[PDB]
Formats: sequence, C-alpha cells, structure tokens
Amino acid sequence: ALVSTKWLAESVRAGKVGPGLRVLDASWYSPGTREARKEYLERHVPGASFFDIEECRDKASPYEVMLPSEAGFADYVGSLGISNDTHVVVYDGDDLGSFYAPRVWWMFRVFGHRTVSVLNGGFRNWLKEGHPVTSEPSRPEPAIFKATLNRSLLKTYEQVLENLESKRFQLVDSRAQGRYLGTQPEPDAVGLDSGHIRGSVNMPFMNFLTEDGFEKSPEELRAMFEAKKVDLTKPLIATCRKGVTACHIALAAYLCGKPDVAIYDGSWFEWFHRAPPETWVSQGKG
Repeated sequence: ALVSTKWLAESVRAGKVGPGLRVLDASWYSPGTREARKEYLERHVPGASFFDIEECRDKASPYEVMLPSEAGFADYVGSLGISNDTHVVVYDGDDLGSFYAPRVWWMFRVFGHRTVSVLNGGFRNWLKEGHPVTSEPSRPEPAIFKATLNRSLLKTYEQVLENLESKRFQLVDSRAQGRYLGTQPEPDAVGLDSGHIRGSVNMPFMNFLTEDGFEKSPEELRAMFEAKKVDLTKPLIATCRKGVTACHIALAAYLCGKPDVAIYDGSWFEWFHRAPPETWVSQGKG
C-alpha cells in the first residue's frame, strides 16, 4: 500500500504513467487556508490528475464527505483514465506528509479496486527531494471502471449503534486527543460539540507519521496498536470527524497485515446529529 518518491520518480522518468499507472493529487484543505484545486493546476507530478473530494462524494447528504454511489464513483474515476487493471497512486500536499490521500486509497478499495498505493512522504517530500513538477494539463484517455461496493470495509450509523451493546468490533477514533475528550472544539462547524462515542479508544492519526512526513515502520505501527491494547486479529472500525483521518488507522493496520479495518464514514458529524445523547461523552460535560 505504500510507494516511495524514488519509485514514482523513476516511473515518471521512464514514461510509465498512463493507462497502467495513474497518479492522483487528492489534496483538500479547510476554508481559508490553502486552495487545493488551484495549487494542483500550478504544480503537480507530471501526468498526475486531481481527484476532487468535493465532487466525488454524496452531495445530497447532510453529512460530511460521504461516499458517492458505485455509479458516481465509476464515472468520475473512468474520466480520469483509470480502469480496473490500473495501479493508482495517490498523494496530497499537506504539511504533515499525508492527510486526504488515505481516504482516497480506502475509497478505491471500498469500491473493489485493490491495486492502489499512497506516495510515502507525499508531495511535500517530492518537492523537498527536487523531483520534477509541471503546470501542464494531464489529459488522459477515458476508461471504463466497474465499481462494486465492498460492504465489509464500510460501517453505517445503524451498525455502529448496534455495536454499542454487542461489542463485536473495536472502535478507534483518530481525532486529536483534545477533540476526542471534549476539551477542544470541533473546527469548521457551528454548534457541533466535541466528545466521543462511548467505548471508542483514541489513536490520533498524526502519531502514525514521522515529523518528516513519512509513515512509521510496521514495527512501530504494531507497537502503537499493542500499547493501546487494540487487537489486530479482532474486528476494528475506525471513526473520526468525517471518515477522513480514520483511513490512516485502516492504512496503518493494513501495513501490519490486517486488510479489513472498516471505516464509519458518517463519523462524529453524523453521530452527533443522529444518536441518542447517552451514547457519547464529553469532558465539557455535554
């Protein structure tokens, strides 16, 4: 699931990107910090297309960045020249090294595509290492992509609610500790309290990355799940604010050998608007 900058740079130089290897910039940033779409248009790895999280989602949903239908995903990805036989590599240019890129890797897999990788180090290290960048448009041939929802890799509201009595799945929240505890507010929202679903364990997503922006080694990732007593041989759902940093637990677990962490896509935003208040706690008392 991880490709290095070195590997990607050699493939770009040898002219290997095209129908068998597609590269995606999956960047997105909060209102008022960076503009992802504009930054893409100006500098990208040669041959890379932009994957727009704002477009490829269920736009009619009241909740944040929910999965599109199979058809909606299929059409979008087909127009970027990705077929079922394509190896897809996704990166984003966040300062941490990786923020939205694990969400897109999971998106391809929850729609049945297994050949997808995240650029280890992100665009931040592509740039740091001086690898080539262009402003010229990537214009790929359309392809046909067949999506099949892979229901094992997704959890819905109802399934997470039933789990509160049955405890059949470990639930791990990837949000920063203060937000999980309820001591820090939820960003980019008005009236949403912070806090966590009763029974979830917290594993802040940023701790899987080194200060340089790279993924920690499998050895270290294993040691991280063991210290929080998250058993990787048992069912495990990852949740966060809107289903995005949760995918970093799926990715980390995938590198330790567990390929089936499911993501609660509605996450805290859906949960707070739909669940009985007794199902979650906050140190801000509510």
